Amino acid sequence: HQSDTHIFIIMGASGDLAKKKIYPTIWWLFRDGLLPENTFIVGYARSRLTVADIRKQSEPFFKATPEEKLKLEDFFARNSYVAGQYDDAASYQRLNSHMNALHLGSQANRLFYLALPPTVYEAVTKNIHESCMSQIGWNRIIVEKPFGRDLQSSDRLSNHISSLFREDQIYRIDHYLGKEMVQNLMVLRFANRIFGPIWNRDNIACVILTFKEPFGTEGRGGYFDEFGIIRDVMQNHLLQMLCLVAMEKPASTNSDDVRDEKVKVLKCISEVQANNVVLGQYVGNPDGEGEATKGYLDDPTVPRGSTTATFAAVVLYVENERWDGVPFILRCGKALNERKAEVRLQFHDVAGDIFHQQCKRNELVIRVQPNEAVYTKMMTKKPGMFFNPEESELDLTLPDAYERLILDVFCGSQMHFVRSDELREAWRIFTPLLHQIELEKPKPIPYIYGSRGPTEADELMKRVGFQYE
Amino acid sequence: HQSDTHIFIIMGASGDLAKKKIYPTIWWLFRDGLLPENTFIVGYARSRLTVADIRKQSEPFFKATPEEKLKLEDFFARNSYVAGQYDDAASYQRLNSHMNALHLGSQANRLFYLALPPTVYEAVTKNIHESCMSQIGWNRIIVEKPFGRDLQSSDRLSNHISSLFREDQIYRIDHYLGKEMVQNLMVLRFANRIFGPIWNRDNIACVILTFKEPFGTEGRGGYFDEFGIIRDVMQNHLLQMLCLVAMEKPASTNSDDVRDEKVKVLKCISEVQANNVVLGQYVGNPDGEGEATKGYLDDPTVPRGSTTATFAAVVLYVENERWDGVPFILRCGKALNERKAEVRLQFHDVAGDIFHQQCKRNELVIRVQPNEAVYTKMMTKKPGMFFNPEESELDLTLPDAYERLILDVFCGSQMHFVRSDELREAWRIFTPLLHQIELEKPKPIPYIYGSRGPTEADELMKRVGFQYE
Repeated sequence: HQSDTHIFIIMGASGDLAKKKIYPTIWWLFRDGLLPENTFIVGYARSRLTVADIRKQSEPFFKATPEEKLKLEDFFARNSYVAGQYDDAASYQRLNSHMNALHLGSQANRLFYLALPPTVYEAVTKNIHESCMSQIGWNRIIVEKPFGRDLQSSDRLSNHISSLFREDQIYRIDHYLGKEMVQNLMVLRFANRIFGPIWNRDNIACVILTFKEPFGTEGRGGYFDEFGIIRDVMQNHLLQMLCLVAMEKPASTNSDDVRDEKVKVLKCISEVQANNVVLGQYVGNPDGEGEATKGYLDDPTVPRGSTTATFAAVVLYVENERWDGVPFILRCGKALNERKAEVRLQFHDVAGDIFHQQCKRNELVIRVQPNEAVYTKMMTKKPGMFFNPEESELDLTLPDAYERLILDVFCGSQMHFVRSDELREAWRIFTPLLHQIELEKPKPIPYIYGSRGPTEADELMKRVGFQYE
Repeated sequence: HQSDTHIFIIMGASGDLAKKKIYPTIWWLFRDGLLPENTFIVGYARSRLTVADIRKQSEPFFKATPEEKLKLEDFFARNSYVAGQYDDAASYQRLNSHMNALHLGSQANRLFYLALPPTVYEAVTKNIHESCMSQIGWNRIIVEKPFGRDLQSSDRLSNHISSLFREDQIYRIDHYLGKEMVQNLMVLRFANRIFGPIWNRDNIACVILTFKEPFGTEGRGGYFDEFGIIRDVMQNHLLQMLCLVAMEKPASTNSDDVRDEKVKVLKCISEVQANNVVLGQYVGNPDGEGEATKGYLDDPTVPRGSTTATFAAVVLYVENERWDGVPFILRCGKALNERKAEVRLQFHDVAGDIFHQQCKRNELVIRVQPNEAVYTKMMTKKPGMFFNPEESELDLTLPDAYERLILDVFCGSQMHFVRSDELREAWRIFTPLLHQIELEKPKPIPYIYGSRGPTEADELMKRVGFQYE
């Protein structure tokens, strides 16, 4: 994918999401030439702007340097902007004409990016499929989360998008996915007989899937209330972790095979009520800071009396022979004590204790971020004149995660993007939970800003059987 | 064992073995005070000497400094010497009287050290049992290798020693044993479900037990001939490695249980034929600088036309449910390429190769010496944009081995010393082969001083199933 021209159409160029994360990401990719050499960027938005205005409002987040001002002005040499509405065939045809009025725009692999408001996904995708299809190269679409709110809405959206594009063209992206050691966990799991056969019900006691954040929801508090942590990260990213941990032997490790194993695991998950769900929400930190002094409900853009949770702890199980009866854990949140993303595989104790109850349950952490590291906290003898062992952390282990994911979109690798049927089954899993949520509006348990999360989650892992040192 | 007085009776104080290795070892242990505070040394030999003569003849090897000259003279302040023959009750009673004429010599735990020549073991042990027994404290002895030559001689000698002392008062020592990395193998085997359940026939492909020595037998070539590498290191040290690796369901880590499981494993191995044997012997190096210019047969003290081997590779296959049908490899020798003592636990390949045959058989090396270190050469993905793994050496990891074994003899820990019945069964499984050896005088295959050993050993590893990459 380094020869044929590509177009990275950023719908919503004036959008805050674009200007804050997408344009700086493609700048990072373009200063180092990770995108293909003949890469075009064609923004699009309602507001009538220009390339100079884009420069003026986006340079500070690009944070370029006088050393590579030349590379910067080459980066804007590939840029362009188109003005139009989101539901009008006239402006859509104008966008198509502008795209075709480039270096083989029709031949260019139009890699659409939907950074536009969530309320229009249906209409924008319908217009894109009707008018903005190039019949030469692949036309992938990047749909940003979330993909509906409950089972019925998600099914309708998925069926519409399936009737428009095929799954080879739909790319459901997840920003938080590391893709660096979510990829290394696969190698560790498959290329070992040390971890291979003990990847079953008898040996691995449980799996803890954690994704914490150090910052709250300052400013953009009006986007999280309608959605909730479950639909934001818990149902997409934590299920991605759970599926890539619980998947059976793919036997060909391709994207389709791994997603099919994900579908098999998910189809092997029974219904989940509130009995395996815990919710939590944060409030003002008494030891305040520049942004910690105000809680979630202190954000003026958040509607008063909103029961949207920012912490979700759920336990899943897989009803197949390899994973029969063995538990899995999902934990996440925002504004927690410290940024982290780990997958702790706690193994069973060896049947028959001989070190006088000193045997600690062997672990295997995959700390996706920050300071990426994989380590097995196995236990070995301490040097000296003794015999007793000590639990020791044994380390076993570069574009950023988001630009790596965009590069994977360019390459065509759909390993880490949820499938239509995978999403359908995933929503089927939590349909009772989501219906209860939208019916009764459950009240999450308050927790302190920058804490470790509600104690009910740790109690949930304890009920599962997870052992905390 | 820091209050009651101890005596380290070095029979053969004028002996070369004593003056070269035992007295410097107890000096190393005494400058740091690892012997009990009220420890005594009472040598003994045919030739008449004195403490000053011992000082003059043994000072240079202590490699001490004038700063610790005070500690050295304190170390010789507790030394002693008794003159007498090895087979005379009169001199034995003189020795006993000298012992009783000390600071509670009768109460002292006489820790005898049979460093005296092998040809007299029967008579010396009989006299020691008859006369030199203190009836107050424990009276252990350290019996040095080899423990007989064939099945019948070994059985007679072991039965006599059993009739004299119980198995609590016998220590079949093995200098080469590390006592540290062997000690960590036990922990790595027991305190993990990472290695525990896969410690069976289906997962561990084979085990390689290796022990090499860069220096030959210059000068002392008249000692190795009558014994052979099998009876020197293979049948003691390499079988100790095999028992520690293979023993089933050890139970309490105590000496009794570990040695019982050693007995069970050795009862679960059948007779060794000539078909599982490789022998080798070394010759001089044209390119060598020091001793390498002369080979084993170049030693004037070696009888001409001697077929004693210095390299022996024999594989065992323990026949019980946990280890049914597995290869266990023994490799050893002298004058090899470089010092080493490793246990390479090569596991099976995962059934179903999905990384396009990039999967290398997972290993686990336990380097006993030099530079003790455990590293699992497991395979993980190297950082990059490709979904490919790399075989990476992942490290897992203080007197020396002889000091720690002497301390073990002082403490009473008999986990590292071969048992009477264990020795009987090892000689029973080597009986047909050893009788054929003594009958036909097999000719070992020549190999180069300082090489890696005869190629037939690697052929043996390949035949049993060991994979070399």
